[PDB]
Amino acid sequence: KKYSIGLDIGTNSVGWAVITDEYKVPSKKFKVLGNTDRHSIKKNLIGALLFDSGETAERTRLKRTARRRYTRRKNRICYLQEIFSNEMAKVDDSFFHRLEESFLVEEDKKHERHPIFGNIVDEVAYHEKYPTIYHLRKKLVDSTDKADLRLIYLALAHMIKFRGHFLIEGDLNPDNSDVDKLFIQLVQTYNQLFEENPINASGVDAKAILSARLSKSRRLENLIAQLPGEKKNGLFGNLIALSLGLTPNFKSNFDLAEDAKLQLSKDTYDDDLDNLLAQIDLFLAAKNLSDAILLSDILRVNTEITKAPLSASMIKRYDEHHQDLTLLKALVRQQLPEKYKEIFFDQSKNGYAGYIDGGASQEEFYKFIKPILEKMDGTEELLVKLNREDLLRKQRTFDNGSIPHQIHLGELHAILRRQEDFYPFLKDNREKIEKILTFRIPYYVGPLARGNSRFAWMTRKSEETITPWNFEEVVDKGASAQSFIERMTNFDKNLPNEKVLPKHSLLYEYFTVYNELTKVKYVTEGMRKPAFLSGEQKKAIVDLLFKTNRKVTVKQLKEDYFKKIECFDSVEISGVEDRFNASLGTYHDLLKIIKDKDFLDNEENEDILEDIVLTLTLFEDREMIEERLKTYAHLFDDKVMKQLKRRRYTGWGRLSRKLINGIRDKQSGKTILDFLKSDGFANRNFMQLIHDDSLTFKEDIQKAQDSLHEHIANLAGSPAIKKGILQTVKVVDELVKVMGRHKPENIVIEMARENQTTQKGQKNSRERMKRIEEGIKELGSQILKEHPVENTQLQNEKLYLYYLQNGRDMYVDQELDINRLSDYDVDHIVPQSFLKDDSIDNKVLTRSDKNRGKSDNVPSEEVVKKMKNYWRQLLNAKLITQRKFDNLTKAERGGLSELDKAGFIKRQLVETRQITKHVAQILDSRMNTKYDENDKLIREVKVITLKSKLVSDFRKDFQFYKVREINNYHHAHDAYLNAVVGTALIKKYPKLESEFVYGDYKVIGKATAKYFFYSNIMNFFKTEITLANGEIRKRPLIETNGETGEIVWDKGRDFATVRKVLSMPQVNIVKKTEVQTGGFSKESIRPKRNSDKLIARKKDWDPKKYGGFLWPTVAYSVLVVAKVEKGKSKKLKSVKELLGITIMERSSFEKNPIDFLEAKGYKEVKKDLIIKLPKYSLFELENGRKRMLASAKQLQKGNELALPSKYVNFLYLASHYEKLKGSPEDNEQKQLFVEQHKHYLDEIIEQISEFSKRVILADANLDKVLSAYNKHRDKPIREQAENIIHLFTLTRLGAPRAFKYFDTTIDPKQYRSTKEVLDATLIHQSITGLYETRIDLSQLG
RNA sequence: GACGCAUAAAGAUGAGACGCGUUUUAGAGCUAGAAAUAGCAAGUUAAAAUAAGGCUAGUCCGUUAUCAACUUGAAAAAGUGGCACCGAGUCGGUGCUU
DNA sequence: TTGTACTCCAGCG
DNA sequence: CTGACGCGCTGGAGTACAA
DNA sequence: TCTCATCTTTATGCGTCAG
Ligand SMILES: [Mg+2]
Ligand SMILES: [Mg+2]
Ligand SMILES: [Mg+2]
Ligand SMILES: [Mg+2]
Repeated sequence: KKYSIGLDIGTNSVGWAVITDEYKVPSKKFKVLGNTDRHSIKKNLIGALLFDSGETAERTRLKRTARRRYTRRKNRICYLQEIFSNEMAKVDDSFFHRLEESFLVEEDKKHERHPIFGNIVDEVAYHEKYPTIYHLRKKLVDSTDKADLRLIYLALAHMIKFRGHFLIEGDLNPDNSDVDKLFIQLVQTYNQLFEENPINASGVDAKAILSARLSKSRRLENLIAQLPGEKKNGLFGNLIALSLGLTPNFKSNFDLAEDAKLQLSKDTYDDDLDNLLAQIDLFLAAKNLSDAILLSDILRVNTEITKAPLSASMIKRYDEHHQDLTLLKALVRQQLPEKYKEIFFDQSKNGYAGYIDGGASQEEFYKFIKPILEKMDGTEELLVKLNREDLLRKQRTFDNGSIPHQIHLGELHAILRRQEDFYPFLKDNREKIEKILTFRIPYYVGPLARGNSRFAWMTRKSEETITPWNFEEVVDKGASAQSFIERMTNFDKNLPNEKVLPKHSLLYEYFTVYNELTKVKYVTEGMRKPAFLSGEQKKAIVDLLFKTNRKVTVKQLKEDYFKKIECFDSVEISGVEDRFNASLGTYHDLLKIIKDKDFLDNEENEDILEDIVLTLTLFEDREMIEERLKTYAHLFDDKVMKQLKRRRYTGWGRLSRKLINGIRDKQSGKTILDFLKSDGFANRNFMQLIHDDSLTFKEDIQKAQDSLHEHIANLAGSPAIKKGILQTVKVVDELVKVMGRHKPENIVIEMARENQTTQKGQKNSRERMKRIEEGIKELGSQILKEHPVENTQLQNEKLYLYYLQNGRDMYVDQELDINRLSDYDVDHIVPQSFLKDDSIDNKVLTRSDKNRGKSDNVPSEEVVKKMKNYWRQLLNAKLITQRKFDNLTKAERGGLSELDKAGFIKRQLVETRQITKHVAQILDSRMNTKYDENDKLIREVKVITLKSKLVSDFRKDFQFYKVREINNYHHAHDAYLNAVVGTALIKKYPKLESEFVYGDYKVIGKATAKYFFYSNIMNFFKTEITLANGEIRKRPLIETNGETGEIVWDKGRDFATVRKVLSMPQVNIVKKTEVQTGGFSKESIRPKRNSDKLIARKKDWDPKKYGGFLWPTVAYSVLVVAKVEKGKSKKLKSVKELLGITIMERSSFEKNPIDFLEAKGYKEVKKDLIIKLPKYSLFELENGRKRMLASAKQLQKGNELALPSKYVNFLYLASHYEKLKGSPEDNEQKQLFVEQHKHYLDEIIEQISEFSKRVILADANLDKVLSAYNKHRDKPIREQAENIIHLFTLTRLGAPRAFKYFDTTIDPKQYRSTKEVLDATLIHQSITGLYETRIDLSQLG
């Protein structure tokens, strides 16, 4: 009759078990279907479902964004071809046609094989005249002659296609500001404006600063040494104020016009010209010098004047590459003649032939070639150029991500200015071409769809086609940027039909303070008991404290209000810690801006304040903010408007305006904030207003308030959790279907919450400012002195990593600049391609080029010996952890390896937590579907949420040990123990039912007391318990309910029962059969070959001539019974095989299976005999041997070894020999137990041998492992038992993997033959696997 | 075991961009050569594609989630499988029931 | 001409 | 004034032999 | 790799949600 459900939910696995009130697992004769002779199968009501983990949409999003970027780049090229087409038809009408056609082979080309000129001699002359594209670019920028229009198009097409980054907002003109000689007119301007006529003893320019590094600590001392110092902070020229602005908004030092705050001249210094622009040049020349130092950082040098410095630098790279190539060839011919064939001809040994023609990168070439220069003579210049990473460089290389788009814009503008006179159409539409370069769709606009994309949100003023020239007059940008945010913020939970407040709203902060404040109780010698603060007292302390301090402690309250106002000698205050958690930060910000306290304290003007904050939180683009905020121009002056629109806010709360201040009680007439301001002597906080039935907010909230799949689709978050939710819900209701539609008494779910100590929790959750402070104090730096910061700005991860590394890069030894974090790079230590780890222990802030070089690898050995001292210097300063140092020094230990990949990631933990919480929610809503007028919900099924510590202690205290390496039976065992502990706990203490059941509630540190309470609950299972004094205590061997004589736990029969079912051999292990979805093949593109296995990259691109993809992914296999035209004298041979349907043939096969099968060469196909066989399809063979269908040409292991529980306990006990950490008598008792039972090892190996000879059929590996055991049978028990722990990989269900013994490494035995399963018995297992449909495939065909 | 705030950690979702990488073609290889080839020279760049493709034809979409078998249903979705006892090598045996 | 067995391959910052 | 008890883990390509 | 935004689940501090 009555029964219970136990669940153990994981990311790749759900465990399930059915128990009775007697803790026994039921067993039934389940009916089986199919054409087989079997009609009934005894199955046990315990098992586990296994499935592949759900993938996140990160990779799909990246592929989609790459697709859109490629489409828009092609559209840019199409616009340029359209704007050139009519003039191009005059000079060579087939130029663009050949340009599209360059990929095709000569016999497939319609035009001549030479793309540009259409004839060989002119093409050779072009390549001799312009070896690279940068020759052509520099020639078109610098020369004044009329060039061929084809070269013009090639130049601007190369410029538009590869356009560079958009991280710089300013103009950054390279025509005149790129020159470093501007120091001399800077000091002329200094002499003119500063009326003292100083001597302009001009020394070296900023190149002397850039010789070592660009920083204040070199520039200031260098310029003070070069010219005599007359004013340290007021030298007025080439300052750090003009180049790399200060960290705070500090006032100007030795001001000329006014004292105003200073910053970097990128985007926040435009409002800092109010010294003169608000009262009506060194600052214009300061902008020029900052632009100059940016260009000299980005670009090396140009000796001869030019308007295209990037092409000049590329030309210098080409010339130095040619000179070094000639020198290297001469030296290698003269000194090592035998090595020339390897370096310059063998393209697989990472030589120069491997660096151009092969796949070797720049650093691999440097590391292979570096010993060659050291052993030969005359290679000193090559050695220093290699140490600077400047030897034999290419032009298209990984560090070209740093050059901004403004350099290409200036070069494009120079080309158009040179060529406008000869071609009038260039001058007619110059701005169109510059717009084709410079246009970029804003992130707040998104895709430009027309109602056919689920990712688009933009609205448009007109239905015209969107071009970069008419983007402003078609796309309504304001509503698009609004809907960029309103589509992403959540609704209010209590009021589901309207939006939440911003975090920095004055109403939200007011509600937060008045919610925290209204429960503060004060006591003194005056009266007997603490009393709540009255509304007048609350208003007085808010006006006296919270509007005068951004952050306030209780000490200031005690010594300033209660000492002075309503004077008392000493007051004790409860309800708050040392610091109030709420603060009126926005009030202080707007008081600092507006300079009108009365304006903020007014009640009538609260709505415009709210809309101002809503605007300032929604929008961030400058024109947009002033567009919305111009309505308030009749209250605010122009300067205070220019200051207020800078106050950027981000973050939104959880409640709505109607909730906190819109709805009113029908009797009292007060809002929720009105009650928090004053509620008489009740002083009710927010939860008390929303749950007291006296106030009328409650039923208003209830008036404010279907199949399973749509109940899943509407819940937000990652789609990966939906897989686990759906699988476990299907498990649950299938189990209810199994037991005759009867609901359980209770469902026990193993939830991943813990309990820990108050001190431990507070130590693990302290603010990161304390971390930075004690680390910097330990290493004794002064970085915090020069760059002040608070705890709030460390939320930004780049600034946090900058303070973590003590202002320096930790890959190379140079000082970082805090104001230029846009170009520095945050990289993962263990790369994203290998292991998913976004922890702070895996993140480095480094320079961009050094990250781009360190690609898809652990940082190499050389940088480890370079910076290993600084890594230890940060390690002992508690700024980086031991895991961070281990990952940083991973290259010393062999680098990337198979062992490094193996392991559990924290994303599994977070995903499991989200899953099991949602499972508890959905099962509670589904199982309890009935209610009455008086009781709001009937507890038909009590969902019980146990924590992992209780079940872990139950396993570790009664020798029910688990390891994951032998079998997947541990999930079912964990589910069973979950159910047993849950039902025994809910039966032993009926008045703790509200603690564990979902939706119910009960009423030294609090967490410490709760942790001890949870620890002391489990003791009633035990027979003898040792108290903390070391003295034992007894409990009855039969446990009872206490309030009733009903019996809850027999330490005899029930322990025998729980031992019986943990040795239970038949456990329903089901691998979910899934049709594969995703990319159809591996992304690597293989060269041309005569093989037929290459996949065509395009419809007209034959892979025999163009290459293509390989390694296709099969969606599912299909059993086909048909005739094959075999033989030269052809006859129709009837035959049955599997055929793999790939991803791109899935739609074609589903559209018409018959035509697709005759397209593959089959004929006379039986239509009704087509069986869809997905991945992990289960088949059954002789002697109970089961094979899982991995693919159409590869099988998998499908049998599970049911090892006895005594061997499992012995294997867990023999390993972890000296790390149990119990008591010495326990440790000794396990020691003698494993020493007198050392013969269990041979029994385990005999069991493994019998199981493998039965179902695995890897005889060679079996002889190998028996011989290797017989070699190492005299080893200590620890290493042995650890290696038989590894040994079950051979017998583990799944794919055959490579394990290892003591020294021998066993290669996997692959089942690359799906011929045997064609005469097998196909098993169609249900979600729980209890219902089966066995189809005998030998009767087919 | 839920909610508001403060401090954490570990993760998700969407948009806009950049730099490489891979492939085919173009960048006339020379000499000795019956040659299988050998010697020498050269190498840095460009185009096109970057999921096949799809139709509502947009500067849009196409790698997440869904998916045992059978009977209905375009699909959505609905429905289909006795119990008790004694045992255990992946489940077996015995006894009532329509 | 068809099955096997052993080793290598796999977009990324 | 409330209850008790001292979370994982490979299929396909390429080359080389048995018939 | 960069720049913008929005969330989620857990761990502590405080308050609260009931009869
Ligand atoms: Mg668990
Ligand atoms: Mg990196
Ligand atoms: Mg488990
Ligand atoms: Mg899928």
